[PDB]
Amino acid sequence: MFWTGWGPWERCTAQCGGGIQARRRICENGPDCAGCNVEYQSCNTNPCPELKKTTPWTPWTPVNHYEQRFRYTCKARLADPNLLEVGRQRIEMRYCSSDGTSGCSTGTLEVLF
Amino acid sequence: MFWTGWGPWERCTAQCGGGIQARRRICENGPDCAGCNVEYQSCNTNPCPELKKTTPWTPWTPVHYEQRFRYTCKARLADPNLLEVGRQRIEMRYCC
Ligand SMILES: *[C@H]1O[C@H](CO)[C@@H](O)[C@H](O)[C@@H]1O
Ligand SMILES: *[C@H]1O[C@H](CO)[C@@H](O)[C@H](O)[C@@H]1O
Ligand SMILES: *[C@H]1O[C@H](CO)[C@@H](O)[C@H](O)[C@@H]1O
Ligand SMILES: *[C@H]1O[C@H](CO)[C@@H](O)[C@H](O)[C@@H]1O
Repeated sequence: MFWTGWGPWERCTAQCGGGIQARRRICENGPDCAGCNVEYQSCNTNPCPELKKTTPWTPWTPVNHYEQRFRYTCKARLADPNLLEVGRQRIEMRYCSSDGTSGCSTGTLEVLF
Repeated sequence: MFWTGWGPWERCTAQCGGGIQARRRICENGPDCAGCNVEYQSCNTNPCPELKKTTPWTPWTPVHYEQRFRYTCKARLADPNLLEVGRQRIEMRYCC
């Protein structure tokens, strides 16, 4: 009995960050050729890339006459961009009172009599 | 020439999302035992959790009321250190 030659190296178990490959062979005319019908090796050992997605822009808002909006980037070290996602926009407001500044840009006034 | 019993499965290559582990055994009294000295199986196929980090708040801006905004960044990862929020970007133009 005798081993056949190796076939191709087949699919790596990972896209990045290290996985394994296998190749196979057949023991002809017997169940028990010396050694193993399958051989393994390392593949795609490169570290996974930093993938990025930007948030949507916030709405335009006045500066004082200029307007501005904001965004951020979300970054992750991932094999697959579908595994990275931007969540919902969250809005916080605060009441500035009828004078338009107390609790916002100004604190409570103190008057010494 | 005879194999020893299989050794225990080695540490999984991943904590989540599917990794691999190996078990081994030794052919005593010669090299040419029939069969294999290593086997692999899958391990930790539990999906990676969705890790979430909030962005900083934008500055307060007027709407009586002021408002600010944030988002969340989400990734399927084993390790929160691999998720990061980038720098705040401001776009500006004349107006309103
Ligand atoms: C197949 O495996 C090796 C050859 O690559 C030897 O142990 C022997 O030839 C066996 O049939
Ligand atoms: C398969 O492995 C190598 C070729 O890649 C050689 O030792 C031989 O061809 C074997 O069957
Ligand atoms: C070890 O592998 C198998 C038993 O697990 C047989 O091919 C033989 O006993 C060998 O020594
Ligand atoms: C390891 O594999 C199985 C048990 O897991 C048996 O064939 C034998 O115990 C071998 O050493």
